[PDB]
Amino acid sequence: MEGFLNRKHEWEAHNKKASSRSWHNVYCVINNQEMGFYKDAKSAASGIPYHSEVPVSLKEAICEVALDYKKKKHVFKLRLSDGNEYLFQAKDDEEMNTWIQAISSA
Repeated sequence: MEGFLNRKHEWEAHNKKASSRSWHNVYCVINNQEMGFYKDAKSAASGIPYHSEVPVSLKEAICEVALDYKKKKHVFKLRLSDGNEYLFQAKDDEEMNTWIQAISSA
């Protein structure tokens, strides 16, 4: 269960709603109550640190759907039980549903 996803940090740096609000295209790799953020399938395979926190916890993750987030259509609000809050944009409903279903299995 790996693939590319658009990631927007709602809260990621203590302050009210983070210091940045960028829409970063990252490669998400699902793991047992964890998720890895890499550059691509090759970066995830070799284990290259694409960011600071690469192996994030997906333990007791809460997920909500955002079918109309301004200019973004198939988006979902994913909040980890680690304080971290992110918005994930998929390419289609089938992908979004598969992502949420996989995350819900953690």
